Amino acid sequence: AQSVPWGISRVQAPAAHNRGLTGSGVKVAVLDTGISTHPDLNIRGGASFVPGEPSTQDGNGHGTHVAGTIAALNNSIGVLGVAPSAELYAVKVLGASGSGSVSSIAQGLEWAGNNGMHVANLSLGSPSPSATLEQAVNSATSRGVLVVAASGNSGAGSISYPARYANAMAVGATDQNNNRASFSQYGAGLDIVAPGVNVQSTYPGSTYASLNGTSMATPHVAGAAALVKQKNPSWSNVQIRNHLKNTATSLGSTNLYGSGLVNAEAATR
Ligand SMILES: [Ca+2]
Ligand code: NA
Repeated sequence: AQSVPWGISRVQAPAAHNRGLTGSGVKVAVLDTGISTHPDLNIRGGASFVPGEPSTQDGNGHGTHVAGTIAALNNSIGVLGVAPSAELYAVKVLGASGSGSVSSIAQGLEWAGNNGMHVANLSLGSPSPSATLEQAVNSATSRGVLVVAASGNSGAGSISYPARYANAMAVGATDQNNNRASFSQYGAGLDIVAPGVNVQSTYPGSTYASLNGTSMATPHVAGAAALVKQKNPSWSNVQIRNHLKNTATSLGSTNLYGSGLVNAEAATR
């Protein structure tokens, strides 16, 4: 039996699926620790920029979990992504320890724009800026990618980079009541929020696990973007981003929540 995680329901993804919108034909790059092969995932391809570790698969689990929130397959097992037909690409920019360099992340963003990705999910960040990172976000954006990135885990009232850059779409995390999660960074530059507490998804070893993080919020919006792209395949990154913000459920306090809670039903009418 397939379980629908509470966050997938809360963002109303199944309403999109019932309109025939599942992310089919939309290329989504997951810039993370890798993506493990898993019965409940379809990984179309990818690249690695982490020296000395295998170019495929995920020795941490983070990237596999994130991938499943975007695109766990719609079937009779496991979980269900926001965009279960999305074409997933595993772009390994963090090593098994879960950290990477500005270099590798930039190399991943270059790869994404050069390979025609429509959406790049970056469940990663740091509080401090980097011109190399900034230039890489701008690059992916220029080449047509919608860059979606986590606000960060510190709980404080500035958001992390690359999320904080204008051309990245910054995502914070809500809890099961839609209140800001205690670890969810907030402040100037936040675009939107999504579920990020007790988020069950795919994990290496053919299993499933629940995680807390802004890294778990992010893929809800990356998947919503894929839904909107399928419905409107000529729209730009910016048009998709703006539509997602405009159709979000306002939660007030934009310093905490940006434009509010991502709403896949409202985004795909
Ligand atoms: Ca499934
Ligand atoms: Na931003």
